[PDB]
Formats: sequence, C-alpha cells, structure tokens
Amino acid sequence: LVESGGGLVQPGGSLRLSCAASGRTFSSYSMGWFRQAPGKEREFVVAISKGGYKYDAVSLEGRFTISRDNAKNTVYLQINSLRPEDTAVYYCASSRAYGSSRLRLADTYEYWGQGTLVTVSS
Repeated sequence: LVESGGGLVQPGGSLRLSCAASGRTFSSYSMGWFRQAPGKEREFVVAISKGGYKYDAVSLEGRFTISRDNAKNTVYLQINSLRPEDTAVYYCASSRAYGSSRLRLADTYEYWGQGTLVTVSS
C-alpha cells in the first residue's frame, strides 16, 4: 500500500489523500485510514467496506470522507475544513473483514502503507 498527497495546507481548506494497492486482490479488502499526530497515540480516521460503505470514527465530527476506485486499485481520503490538529502522519490499511465496528480497530487490519505527512498551519 502506498499513500500519497501529504503536504503543507492552510486551515479551513481541504485536502485529498490517496492510497494505491499493488496486485489483483484490491477489491477483496476493506480499507481504513488512521493517523499518528505528534504526541498522540494512533487514531482511527475512517474506513470503507468492500461494498463501499463508510465507517466513521466515534469522534471525528464528520470531516473525513472516503471513496474507492477498484479499477485503479485506489482509495481516497477527503479531509474538509482542515484544522491545525489534523497535522499528522496519515496511514491507509487493508483488511479482509466485512463492514462492521471491527473496521474501527487497528488490529483488524492486515497490511499498512508507509504513511504521508499532512501539516496544517497558518
């Protein structure tokens, strides 16, 4: 898995990240985004099931949405209304698990990318 799109962005703007997977088995995985902000433990961000259904983090205020394009082996994270506290390394992960509350847990996932840094600053 390879995440892309990180950079320096102004508060209030939006940013789209993507993650591309190798191989032929992309459609067989649910995909989840997590982040590691400086000085914090890993946080679940948002996930998408094999069928395309969104699973939101229990406290991230709806600002993070997700889509997948199976023909391109790619999943997308859209962050709206960026805040300084969104500064973090963002990771995407794959799991064979079906859509359920387990998609909000890191241990459910089998493969992880190397991450992409998002910095939000005025």
